[PDB]
Amino acid sequence: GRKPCKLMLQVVKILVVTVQLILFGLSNQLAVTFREENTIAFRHLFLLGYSDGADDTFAAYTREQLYQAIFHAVDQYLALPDVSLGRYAYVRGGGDPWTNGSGLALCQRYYHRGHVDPANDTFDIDPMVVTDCIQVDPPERSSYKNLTLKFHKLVNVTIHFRLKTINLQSLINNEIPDCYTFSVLITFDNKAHSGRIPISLETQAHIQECKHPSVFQHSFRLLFDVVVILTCSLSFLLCARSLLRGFLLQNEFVGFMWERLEFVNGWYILLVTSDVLTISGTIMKIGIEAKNLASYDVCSILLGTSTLLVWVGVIRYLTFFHNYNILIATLRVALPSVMRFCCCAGVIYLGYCFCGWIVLGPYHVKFRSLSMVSECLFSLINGDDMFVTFAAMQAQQGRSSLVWLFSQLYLYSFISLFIYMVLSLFIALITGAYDTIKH
Amino acid sequence: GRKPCKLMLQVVKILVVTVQLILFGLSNQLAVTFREENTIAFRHLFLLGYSDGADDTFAAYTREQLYQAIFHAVDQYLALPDVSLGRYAYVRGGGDPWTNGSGLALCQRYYHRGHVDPANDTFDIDPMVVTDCIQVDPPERSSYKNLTLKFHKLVNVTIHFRLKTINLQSLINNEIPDCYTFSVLITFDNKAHSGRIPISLETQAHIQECKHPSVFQHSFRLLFDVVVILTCSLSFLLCARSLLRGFLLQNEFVGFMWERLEFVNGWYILLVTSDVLTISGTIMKIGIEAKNLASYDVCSILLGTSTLLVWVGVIRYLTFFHNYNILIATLRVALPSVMRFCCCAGVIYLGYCFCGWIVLGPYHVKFRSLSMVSECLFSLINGDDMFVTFAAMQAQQGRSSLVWLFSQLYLYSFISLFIYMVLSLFIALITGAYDTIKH
Amino acid sequence: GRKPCKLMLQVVKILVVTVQLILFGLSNQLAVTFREENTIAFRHLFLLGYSDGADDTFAAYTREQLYQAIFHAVDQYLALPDVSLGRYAYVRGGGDPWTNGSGLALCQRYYHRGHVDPANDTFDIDPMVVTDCIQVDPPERSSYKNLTLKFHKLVNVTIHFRLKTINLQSLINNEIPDCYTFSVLITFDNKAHSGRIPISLETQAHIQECKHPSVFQHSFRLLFDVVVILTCSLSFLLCARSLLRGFLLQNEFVGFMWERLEFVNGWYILLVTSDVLTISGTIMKIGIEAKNLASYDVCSILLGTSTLLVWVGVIRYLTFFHNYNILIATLRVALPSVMRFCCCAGVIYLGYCFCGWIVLGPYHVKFRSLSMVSECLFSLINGDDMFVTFAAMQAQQGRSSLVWLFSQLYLYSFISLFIYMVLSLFIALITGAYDTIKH
Amino acid sequence: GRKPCKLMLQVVKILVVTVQLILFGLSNQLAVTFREENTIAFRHLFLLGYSDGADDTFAAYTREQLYQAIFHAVDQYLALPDVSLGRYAYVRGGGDPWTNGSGLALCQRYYHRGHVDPANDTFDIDPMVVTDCIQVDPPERSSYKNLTLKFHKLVNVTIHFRLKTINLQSLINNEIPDCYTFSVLITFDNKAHSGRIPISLETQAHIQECKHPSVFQHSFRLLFDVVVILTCSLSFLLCARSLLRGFLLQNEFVGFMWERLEFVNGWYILLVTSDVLTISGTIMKIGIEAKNLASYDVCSILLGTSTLLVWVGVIRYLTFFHNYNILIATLRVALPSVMRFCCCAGVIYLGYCFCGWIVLGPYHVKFRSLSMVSECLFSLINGDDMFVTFAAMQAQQGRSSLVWLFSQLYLYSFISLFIYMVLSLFIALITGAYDTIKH
Repeated sequence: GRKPCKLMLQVVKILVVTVQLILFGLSNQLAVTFREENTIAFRHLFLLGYSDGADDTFAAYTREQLYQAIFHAVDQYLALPDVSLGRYAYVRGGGDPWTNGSGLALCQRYYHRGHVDPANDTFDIDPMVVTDCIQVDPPERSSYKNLTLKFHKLVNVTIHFRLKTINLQSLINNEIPDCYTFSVLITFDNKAHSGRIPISLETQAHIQECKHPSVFQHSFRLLFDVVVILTCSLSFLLCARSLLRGFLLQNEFVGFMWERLEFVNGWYILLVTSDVLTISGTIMKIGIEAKNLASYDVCSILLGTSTLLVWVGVIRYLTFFHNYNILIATLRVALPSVMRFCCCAGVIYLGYCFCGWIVLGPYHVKFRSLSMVSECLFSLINGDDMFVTFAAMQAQQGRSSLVWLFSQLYLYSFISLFIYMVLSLFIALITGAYDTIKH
Repeated sequence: GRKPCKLMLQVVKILVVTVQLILFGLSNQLAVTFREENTIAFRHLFLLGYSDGADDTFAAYTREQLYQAIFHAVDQYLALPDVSLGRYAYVRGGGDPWTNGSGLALCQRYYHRGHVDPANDTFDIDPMVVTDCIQVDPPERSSYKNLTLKFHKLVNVTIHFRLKTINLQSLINNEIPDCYTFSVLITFDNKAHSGRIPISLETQAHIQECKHPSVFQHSFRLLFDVVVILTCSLSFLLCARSLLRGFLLQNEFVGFMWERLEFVNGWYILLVTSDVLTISGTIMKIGIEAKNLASYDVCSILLGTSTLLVWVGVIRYLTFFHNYNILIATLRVALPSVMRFCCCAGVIYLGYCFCGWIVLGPYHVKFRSLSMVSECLFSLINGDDMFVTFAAMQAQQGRSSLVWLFSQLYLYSFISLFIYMVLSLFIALITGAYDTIKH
Repeated sequence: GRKPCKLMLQVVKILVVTVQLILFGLSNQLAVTFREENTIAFRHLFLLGYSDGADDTFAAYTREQLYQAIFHAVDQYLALPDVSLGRYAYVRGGGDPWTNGSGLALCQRYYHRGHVDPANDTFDIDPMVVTDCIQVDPPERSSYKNLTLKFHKLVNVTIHFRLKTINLQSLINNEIPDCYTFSVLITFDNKAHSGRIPISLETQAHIQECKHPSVFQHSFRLLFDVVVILTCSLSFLLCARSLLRGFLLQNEFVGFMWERLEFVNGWYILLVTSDVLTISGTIMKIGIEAKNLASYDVCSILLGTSTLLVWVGVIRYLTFFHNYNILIATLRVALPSVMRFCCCAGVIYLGYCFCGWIVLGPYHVKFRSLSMVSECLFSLINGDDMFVTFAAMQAQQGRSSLVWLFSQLYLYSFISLFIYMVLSLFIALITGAYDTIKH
Repeated sequence: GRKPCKLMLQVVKILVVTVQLILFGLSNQLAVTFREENTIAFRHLFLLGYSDGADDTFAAYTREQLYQAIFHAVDQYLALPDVSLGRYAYVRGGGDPWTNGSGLALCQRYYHRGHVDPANDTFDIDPMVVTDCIQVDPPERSSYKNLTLKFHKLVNVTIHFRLKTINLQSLINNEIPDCYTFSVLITFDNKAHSGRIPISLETQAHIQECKHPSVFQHSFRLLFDVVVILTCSLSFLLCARSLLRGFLLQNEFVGFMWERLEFVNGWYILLVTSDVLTISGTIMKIGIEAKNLASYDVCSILLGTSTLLVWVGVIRYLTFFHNYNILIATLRVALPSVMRFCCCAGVIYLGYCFCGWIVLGPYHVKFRSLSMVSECLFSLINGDDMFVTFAAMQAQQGRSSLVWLFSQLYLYSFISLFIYMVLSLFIALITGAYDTIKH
């Protein structure tokens, strides 16, 4: 008979998961833009002599510079309601860093016993972090200027305070304004004891609801999420039933025999995985929007992976035809040899990664970590960022000519061996499968 | 018999459309250079503390900074005839922003009822933009300093004024100088209420003729445009006649039968489209040069598309030969399979675009919008801007290691799957067509 | 018999031309480094508020700024022997810009009759450049401060002076120090009348010999040049004799018949061209080193082209073998089809270049000129600088969404059509020739 | 019989060499980070008006600037214990630059007899460097301000001093803190006599042990190194025995005959080389960690090359199979033709390198040296950094249009000839070997 009803379900599933992902992405982009702009404004307000683009190189180098930076941060905290453009409120902290009735916590962190005398080549140190904090309470509209840093024993200096604001961007998109609480941490890190103390500002936003959100004249999203859950549960149920029928037929055919073992439809397995991921992501999204969960990364990862998986199934629909079927069977045929060559080239690639790390870590910016070395080599294989690597090595040709020559040999050998042979063999293998399927 | 007369016409057509496009492009480049330099000078004159390259990051962060920026803009407007190098004239506005007899309009835009009290987690807002403007009239050779911004309710602040200048570059190329009117808008945008207010300056130029343009000792372009119109109308007429003959023969052959359906020459269809586009663009160009139409984008698009289409027809001329014919028939044969594989790879590409957007929007500069994600993935497929993507993800490895691992898996899977398989299959398909045509 | 004597000659020829090119390149690099450092020092000395990297954006925007820049340049010229680190001497000019007994010439250039009144939309201009110059003579160890610029009629302002120095770098490489004369031009260009006046400094060095160059204890190069000339003249003579024998045999074989027409050895033609280029370049080099000719570009081009041509002949030596011969005959076979496809793809490429120029000139930095458009498209075809193009177009998505959509369609169509089809067909054609030669 | 014991040994060898390389790399990265941060802090402390990123363009241009830079460096040296954040100790030098009891050495270096009079075009110079030094001793908590530079005869000015510090980062990783001695050299180089004097700061660190390193409560690395040495000596012994057996069988089979000559296993040769490299690197590492050898480059190169070689042997393990064996035999077959084509393309590549150097050295940043030209051409071949080259040439189109046209022809010819033909032939050759192995 005729029954395309099951095929109909999965297209509506693709449609609804795509719309849900688009809506969630738009909302999340708005919230992330708000957070990022608030953080940039915080850096410009609280970091003395800060300019855009100077984030990793922003550091202090003199005792006077460090004192001025700390004092400027505290004074700008005290003058925020007068100078700021953002309508921020104090919190009168009651947590761990802040005592009962203080907004800002200025804390040193230094060794308990530290005596460094480089001139006698002697020292005695007891590694144990002693923390002394000064508490500052904001006026509603004193001794932090007497701070002594103990530079020889210093490990880091941190400033902790929180700010409450109302997100007014949500007036657009017809959302109810959200109550944000930004936890701001300014770190003066001296863990390297190298004379250079980096200064960074990091924020953590805690979104909550507002007690009295009355907005003049102001469930579709929740009902759409419920609809997505329903459609994905129906898809899960039908795929599970189909797998049960498949296993029943597998036992019935095995009872006659008296990759051949498997007789399961992988498309249904992929559909089941996508349905489970979508249901989990939708529940997580309902929670996040209800403001009882923040957890933004996991939900986004689940929803994106599910959307990708459901968009893979259009290949399953295309296999029902013939020319598309042969075009996909060519890749299916070519895959095993591609993996077998991947192993043989991956052992060489790993050896080159280790050698490049161990040799060019001290002298090359792109070779500092193993993951960075892997990314650099992968981009080199595909023809990207080659002259920058060569010029970075060339900028140190006068010093360690041995290292420069080794870098030349290393880079030339790697690029030649991989680009001119490995990729050519990949192309050769896949053309072979194309010919096999046309024969 | 011998009659290459029709073939002769299209080569002269290609020649004339190419010359016309070159002339129009030269003139438009001159005008665009003038506009751009005027806008850059305006930014340097009116934006306080502005430097080249700081266009997207240029913003205010304190109330004093905003006040100084606004006051500096107004004062530089008032001192323009004394300080400027560009011989600008005032307009004494009479439009919508400006009252009868005012040159500069300084306007706030804020909510009618706005009360934000983040410290009680309460607020009441009536979303409706109230606009109060201060009018400034230029001396011919007062209370704008009393402006209060209402920062909590503020949405944006804008400055509107117009400037009249004479384009003296047209003395070169033997053109009569043009009368330019630049409408200048300086926007202080606080729509995000994030404490950071971007400052931008945009200009809109209205070109008109000058009442008494007497230039010492001072129709070729118009006559050349007329000639182009004539040649393209002749080409249109001959192509239409040829299509009529083709349809007549199609009916005559159909009356004997008693992709087979189509018997039309696609080259003639392309020629007809190019002729129509050229005639429309030439009329639009005559208007633009007569100064009764500005509309620069549409005319340029029409002329460029027509020029590209007429340059395609040289392929038609090359098909008349044999080796060129087989080289073009190879591509003709390879096209259908290329489109069929394009669909199968495009579904995966769309799924990866959606997943990349939804996951890496919050953390990656190149993944903010769907079009940007598509461009990033397309450049990744072709081997461009790979290490920058990897390093942008690496700059956030310490925070959200789950997101970093997902980004690694996502990027590696995408690049491997597309570069190593999809492009290889494209090459394999086109080599197959080459072999088929040589057999 | 055995006679490899002629083959021996060309290897010594390759050796000597390579050594000569290396020596000339080293000397020219030294001289160019000296000139460039002198020019950079001149910019830092004479351009007010100049910083490294601000060369194209360095401009004046106010009348006070222009006055200060001009006055600072003149004062720094007057204080050069006191402030400079470079031991420069004055010239007391006697040329065209400078009157008899003046070192610095400050010259305006403005229209003879210029009246611009933008506010009445009227003007009368007589295009004719009137030049008034102020002459400044340097003290040996007055009214330039009264300069009035006539800003409305101004076209450009230029400062001309010359400086004499002694090149002491040539003490290294055991050369006799050279007497340099730098002609310095500082241009304040107002040809666009846009309110922005670019400021640039250009130098032209005239190298001469020093009258009394006595250096303590201080012909190989000249003799080596003579040797190169001798070897290239012998090679020319033998190649000409071989061509004469070839033509004699061509007539003798034609007298029996009673690409077949040509029976000449192309390697000998290439050798003759290389010999002529080397002799011309060597004479030019002897002149340049004798200091009677500067003309550095022509000699370098001749020598480099000759060196490349002589390094091509190693292919001729490799053809004498068999496997190298088949590897070169594969390319020889593949060339004609490669050119025939080049024409078919070049017509499309030209059409796309014209369309891209005409549409994206006003809005894209990389599309301003036709040559720039061609370079951009060529780099796009090979997989370079794609995301930068896409992001440059994206930075203007809010304005002219029609232009943004057209740019998206244009870029995607071009990249797909060329990268996925044209390059694939190139690879397909060359694999075909490989197969033909192996069969 | 069954004896996989020898095969077992090499996997444990790969494991131990990989772990040893990882540990050594981590330690070396920590030490290099400490050195780099100390050097950056030194530049910020001692270079007047120094900013991050201005390393190659940092230079002096006036006599007052040079005096201020030198005096600021000396004064910052004198005020270091008061202003610095790094707990540095003086050394009271007793070496060659420093007299007995001086910490800082300020030394000019100028010609013995130097008279440059550019205005008479005469000069007399005796090239011989005279050095006069001023010794400064640090107070323990005078006439350097009277320094005269002799600018006309000046060659360079250098400042020498040393600083002792204690590395406290080693408290992490449970290492005993190290005693560092940084030798700091500040060079004011006037070797070009061009009016621009570059200023650079270089450091050389001498690591030693600390006399009394008492750290509260504080051999695995040494024992692991010993274990690696033992395993690599066993591997060397077995490989040598196997080679002895191979040679014995070679003589026994040669005594019957009465690439055929060689009958040796190349894998064993590679293993022997890797074992020797690992033993040498491990002894060198033991020395370096014992602090009696610094020599960091040689040990890292040896260890990295050995690790790469041992990771190649997994290919040997994969050859024991069949599909991996054919995938590796395809590359083995394709290699000879790849080398033969490499020679033919390398002669052209060398000719293009020479021509590009000789012509575009004066005008292109990427063409200054032969190695830089080679890297630029290699990156161009692989599709990287093409538009930057084209734009660098375009930035000088107005001057030397002949050079611009030559650069256009050169770049287009090179890119077309190599990318469109050489790489296509490489792909064609390797596909041929794939077909041969499948047949």
